[PDB]
Amino acid sequence: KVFGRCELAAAMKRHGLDNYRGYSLGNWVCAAKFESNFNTQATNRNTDGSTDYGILQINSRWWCNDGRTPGSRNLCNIPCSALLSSDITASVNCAKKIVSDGNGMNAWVAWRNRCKGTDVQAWIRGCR
Ligand SMILES: [Cl-]
Ligand code: NA
Repeated sequence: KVFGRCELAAAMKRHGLDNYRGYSLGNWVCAAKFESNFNTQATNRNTDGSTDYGILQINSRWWCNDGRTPGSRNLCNIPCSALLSSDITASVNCAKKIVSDGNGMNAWVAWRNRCKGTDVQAWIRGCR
């Protein structure tokens, strides 16, 4: 599923992401823009052999099990494939755990380099 900008904002808000760990909805929509271009089916392999999965590109190195990342953990206790569903519930639940892990949204390198400190409210501008 390729979400619309305000469609995804509304889905994140309904799953309790807005203001979560103090990160406004625009921060989450911006992160998803640059991680997945709003595509729930996005996957990208990392140089170390782990893979990032879904709307928020959650890494198999720590958070989901894809069965092919040696030495990884599954701290969200989910198959990585469940992070590719059109329903974003699993991705939100796991992102809440990631963003609580200590470094906030800096866990998302694309958030740090492309959203952090910018006018993230623009990402939810015009959304109902
Ligand atoms: Cl923080
Ligand atoms: Na893993």
